[PDB]
Amino acid sequence: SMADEATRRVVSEIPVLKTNAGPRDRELWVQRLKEEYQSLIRYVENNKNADNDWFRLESNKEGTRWFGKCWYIHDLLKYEFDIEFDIPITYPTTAPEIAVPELDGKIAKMYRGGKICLTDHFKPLWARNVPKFGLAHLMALGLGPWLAVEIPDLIQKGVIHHKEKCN
Repeated sequence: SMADEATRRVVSEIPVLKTNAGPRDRELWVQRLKEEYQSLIRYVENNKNADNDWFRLESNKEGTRWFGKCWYIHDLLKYEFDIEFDIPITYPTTAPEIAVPELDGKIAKMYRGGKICLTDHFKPLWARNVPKFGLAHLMALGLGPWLAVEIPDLIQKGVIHHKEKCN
């Protein structure tokens, strides 16, 4: 299927996660966080080697609240947006809800608080793969493709400003 090959191409060099543990699961959550951070840092290294280093993430010490930035390049202009999410108690079955709060009110494919609305195919894809997908997969399969639709539309409408010009 086209959907399966599209997912395969996006995820193939992202480390797979193993531990089926959420934020209240103590030593098992510590283990899941080691997996999450190793998957994220490999995805960032892969992105840098593809001239597509497009986000940073950090967490609180408990790994239950995540925050950082994403970047989007369009017509030689770079846009930067703050991102955040909490880890659901039923993670990794339940995918976190990434928010881009500065864009709240500007995007139809968004809920209150700037929580992005992914197409209806995302949740079933996540559900099919539990507990193998983690935060790197959420970024690569979820936020990344959403930015590639919604940011060009805001630029076309003329209602966001770039952070810097490209080189």
